[PDB]
Amino acid sequence: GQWDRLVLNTPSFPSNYWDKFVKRKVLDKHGDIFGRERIAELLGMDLAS
Amino acid sequence: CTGNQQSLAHSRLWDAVVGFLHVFAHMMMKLAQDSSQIELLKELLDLQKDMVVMLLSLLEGNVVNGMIARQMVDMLVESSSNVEMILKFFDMFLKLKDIVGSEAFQDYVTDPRGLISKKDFQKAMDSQKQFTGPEIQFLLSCSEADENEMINFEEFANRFQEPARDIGFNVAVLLTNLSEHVPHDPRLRNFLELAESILEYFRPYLGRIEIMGASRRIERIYFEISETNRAQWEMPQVKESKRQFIFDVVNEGGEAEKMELFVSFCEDTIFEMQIAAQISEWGELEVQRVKFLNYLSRNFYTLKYLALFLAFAINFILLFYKVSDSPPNMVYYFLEESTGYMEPALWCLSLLHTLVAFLIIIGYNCLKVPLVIFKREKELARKLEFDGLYITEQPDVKGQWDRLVLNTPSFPSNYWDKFVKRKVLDKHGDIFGRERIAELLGMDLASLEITAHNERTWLMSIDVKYQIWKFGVIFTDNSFLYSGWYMVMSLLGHYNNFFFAAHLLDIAMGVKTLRTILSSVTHNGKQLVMTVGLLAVVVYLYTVVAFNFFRKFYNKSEDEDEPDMKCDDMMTCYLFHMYVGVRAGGGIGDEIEDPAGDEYELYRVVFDITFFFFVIVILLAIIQGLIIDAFGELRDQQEQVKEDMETKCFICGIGSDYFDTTPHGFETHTLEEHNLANYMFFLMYLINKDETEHTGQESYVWKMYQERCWDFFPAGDCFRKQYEDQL
Amino acid sequence: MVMSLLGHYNNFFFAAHLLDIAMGVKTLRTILSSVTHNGKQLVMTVGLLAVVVYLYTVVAFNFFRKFYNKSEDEDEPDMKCDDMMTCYLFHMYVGVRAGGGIGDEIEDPAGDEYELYRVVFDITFFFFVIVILLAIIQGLIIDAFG
Amino acid sequence: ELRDQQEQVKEDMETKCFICGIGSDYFDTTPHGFETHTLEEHNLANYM
Ligand SMILES: CNC(=O)c1cc(C#N)cc(C)c1NC(=O)c1cc(Cn2nnc(C(F)(F)F)n2)nn1-c1ncccc1Cl
Ligand SMILES: CNC(=O)c1cc(C#N)cc(C)c1NC(=O)c1cc(Cn2nnc(C(F)(F)F)n2)nn1-c1ncccc1Cl
Ligand SMILES: Nc1ncnc2c1ncn2[C@@H]1O[C@H](COP(=O)(O)OP(=O)(O)OP(=O)(O)O)[C@@H](O)[C@H]1O
Ligand SMILES: Nc1ncnc2c1ncn2[C@@H]1O[C@H](COP(=O)(O)OP(=O)(O)OP(=O)(O)O)[C@@H](O)[C@H]1O
Ligand SMILES: Cn1c(=O)c2c(ncn2C)n(C)c1=O
Ligand SMILES: [Ca+2]
Ligand SMILES: [Zn+2]
Ligand SMILES: [Zn+2]
Repeated sequence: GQWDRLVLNTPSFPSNYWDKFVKRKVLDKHGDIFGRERIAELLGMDLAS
Repeated sequence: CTGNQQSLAHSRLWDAVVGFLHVFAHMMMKLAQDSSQIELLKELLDLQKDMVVMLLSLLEGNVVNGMIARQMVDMLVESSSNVEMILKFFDMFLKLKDIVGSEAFQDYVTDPRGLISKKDFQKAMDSQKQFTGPEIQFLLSCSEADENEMINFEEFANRFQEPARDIGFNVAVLLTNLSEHVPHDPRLRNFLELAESILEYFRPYLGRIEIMGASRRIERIYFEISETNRAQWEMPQVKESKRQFIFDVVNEGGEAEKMELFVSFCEDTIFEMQIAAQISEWGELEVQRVKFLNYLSRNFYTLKYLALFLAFAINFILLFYKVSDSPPNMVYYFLEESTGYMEPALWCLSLLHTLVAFLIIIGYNCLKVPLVIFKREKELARKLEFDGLYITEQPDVKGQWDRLVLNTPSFPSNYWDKFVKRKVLDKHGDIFGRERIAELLGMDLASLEITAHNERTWLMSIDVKYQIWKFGVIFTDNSFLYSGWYMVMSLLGHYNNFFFAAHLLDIAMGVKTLRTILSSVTHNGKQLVMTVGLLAVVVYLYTVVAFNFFRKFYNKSEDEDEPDMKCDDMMTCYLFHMYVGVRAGGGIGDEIEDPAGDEYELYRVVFDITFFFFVIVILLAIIQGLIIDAFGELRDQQEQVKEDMETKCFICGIGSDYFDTTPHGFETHTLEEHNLANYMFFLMYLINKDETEHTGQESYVWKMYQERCWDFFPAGDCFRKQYEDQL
Repeated sequence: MVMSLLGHYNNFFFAAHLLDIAMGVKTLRTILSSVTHNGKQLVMTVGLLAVVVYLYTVVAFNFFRKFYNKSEDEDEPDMKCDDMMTCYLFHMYVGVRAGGGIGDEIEDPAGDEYELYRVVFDITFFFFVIVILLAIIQGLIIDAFG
Repeated sequence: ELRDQQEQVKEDMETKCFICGIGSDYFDTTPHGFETHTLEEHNLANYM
């Protein structure tokens, strides 16, 4: 897990996977319990707004 | 008793309860709006705690689908709109503590005093999307204004939590009892999701259990588990006893004592949890002695690594002694290639290990001795005052040495029962002379001291024979004897520094596999001593054939005159044969002479080849065989246990089969229904009540425990059968 | 790949590319996996087997030392139990490997001096190191394979 | 093997009736069931 922290902010993280919307999945699922500006900075979603 | 529970099921008692349900949902939500109203509201919660326990005791002796259960649920839905208002009050005042624990609102306050602003904390609850619009003004009205900038979220969290603690657990019991009792009620399915937060805050503190009493029916029994009972259960010093207790019960213990050992193990755990709670963090003196023994016991398992790494360190340095004819008779000096203070380093390392071994010997005497002495004294007291060990029959070296404890006044003084003297006296003082058995027990003022309690520094005290008896029984513990050998050789290590080489063997005595090899050498080696006894007889019958006949052959004549003989004195030749015979690979022939001189040759050649086959290729293999196979079995028994515990209930008598015809069936049967741990916990609850608060089953299991009959354990079912179908 | 390029430094390092034979053909991999899997539980046996030879090498250093000698000829009297760091070694170079335990590589306890004790020192070596321990080890491997 | 046959017997006699044809199963669904079946009902000694 500790080595895989560096992949949470590349834009081509799921790029060798069939699902590409897993960023919006956990954002729209957990963006209300925490600050959705924080978890977007955890994921690096550019132009999230 | 059904005859009351039928009459209560036919009055207007529900219509009494419905009126109590309507006054409860409205009194709180009015009384929650002041600080000067809180004295009254604690009384109200304790009232409805006592109301729902009447509902629970009404719902005992309950069948899975019975009309008492069905009259319970529609009365809850005839009283819907208020019972969610009490449910939402529990639901809102529980997430309030979990929300305020988040840092998003500690960032929303900028006051260093902590006095969070009201509208600031209003938008804080508006930021999270779990509460509602009317909730925050209900919470703002619940808050103190204090110039509209101070709600003090810390005290506001726990103010309405501790008085609401037991009742919020208790209402979750009744909801989860009925939902587990009757299936297919969507109103209950509406209820359970409406009260989800009070379930998960009160699922870890809850415990379930299933006993079978009251004319062949198993039923779910429920209870409270404290934070304190679960805190000192998940300790490794408790857990190490549990892993051993798993082993020696399912391996060599039969199905009969497996409950009797279990409650003994359960009785074993309460003592050591008590003694771990005892040590939990001129005049004077007491303070120093207490603080010292606490720190020593606290280390113990961490202290022992220091002893081992010191024995490695001194021994590695000690692997440099050299002998010379002339000192720089013969002297044993040290090499010291670098660090010419390396001999002073060894000298310091020796002291430190002997003190550390002393600090282990003393710490063992406050995390062992009370457990083994309690275990003997309880076993003796129960097995006496029940079977009559020392009054009806007579003995065993465990019994013969324990005769000296029958007359100390502080015999049960490291046990919870202290009235076991009056127990067996009032039970057996009529069959024999009660003046005699009192003299057997030494009850001073047996005619006088009983009625006085009715109507109304030499080692600190002055103890004697009970300490001598304690010192004998602790000296008899195999693990104390080992640690005493380790201490003994440490001080003997100051006579000659090389004796610290014996402290190296501790490596074999701890690390599992190693202990398995030595236990293999010992266990089957008791049956092996007859093989090496037979192997002596063999070499011996060989050493006579030679003494008599072939002797000219057996000779080590170095040169002419020098003709060392071997088969002249037998006492030697048997020896010779055992010094070169058994060890040579080529049996014996190798160490003698070619049967060139036909004289007997054929016979001589038969004498060797027979040696071979027998001693070197057969016997000397059987021996290896024994050891290897012993090791193998050892490894196999360890295996077994594992499988077994992963293929049976350990509480009821059904494997992972009936409980397997369903997704993660077994687990659910273990982690919720039958958790050996549960059957334990249950007991400290039982133990810590008052006997006047025990329910029906709670007094029923207690009074069967207090005479040690064990028929309340299920042994054949688990609702999955008694009710199998209907569910 | 690494050893292939290292094979251009000295052509003999292509001898290490032969071991690929063991790494593919089922049975072979089973033997090496047996040496590795139970061999994690085995390192404590050879850790125990070190402690054994070591407790033997002190009994000698102190007492029987006159016996341990390889004096080729008169003056030439190579000694073995003078410097311990060596004798533990000696014992591990001829002791564990000789079939006849240790006695084979020293001298007859002719001089009764301690003899009985000397004879007990060897026969105990035998049983322990050569006939018990050195078999347990084999045992581990064989059973793992099994 | 020798050592294993000696084992066997033991188990067997501690897992069957030796008189009727039922192991410690039907006679196991009850506290100390087997024993009672042996020491009172089916005691080889009795049949003697
Ligand atoms: C023998 N048992 C004993 O209780 C014992 C009694 C006395 C006395 N008086 C003194 C010591 C040193 C004891 N020994 C251990 O206490 C012990 C030994 C090992 C195995 N050993 N082999 N290899 C390895 C290692 F090198 F890898 F560390 N360790 N573990 N172990 C261990 N267990 C739990 C906690 C801490 C330890 Cl240190
Ligand atoms: C080790 N595993 C590897 O993947 C491997 C990795 C690298 C790299 N970089 C290089 C090589 C050569 C590798 N080796 C094999 O690839 C291989 C070895 C064997 C067993 N070996 N033993 N005896 C026999 C024989 F002599 F009878 F042929 N073969 N089979 N085998 C095999 N398997 C499937 C397809 C083809 C083969 Cl050649
Ligand atoms: N009533 C039971 N039925 C079946 N198996 C059980 C039962 N109780 C305990 N076990 C088994 O024994 C274990 C319980 O304690 P154990 O120490 O053996 O392992 P663990 O609980 O899973 O891990 P740990 O206790 O170290 O966190 C379970 O993992 C489970 O495999
Ligand atoms: N009908 C039976 N069913 C099951 N087991 C039996 C039966 N009869 C005898 N046994 C077993 O064999 C034993 C009977 O005699 P055995 O000599 O083998 O041991 P023991 O009777 O318990 O001890 P001892 O006879 O020496 O006092 C019982 O212990 C019991 O284990
Ligand atoms: C007070 N007390 C008991 O009452 C008890 C017990 N074990 C069983 N019981 C009943 N222990 C350890 C105990 O301390
Ligand atoms: Ca009562
Ligand atoms: Zn079960
Ligand atoms: Zn039968």
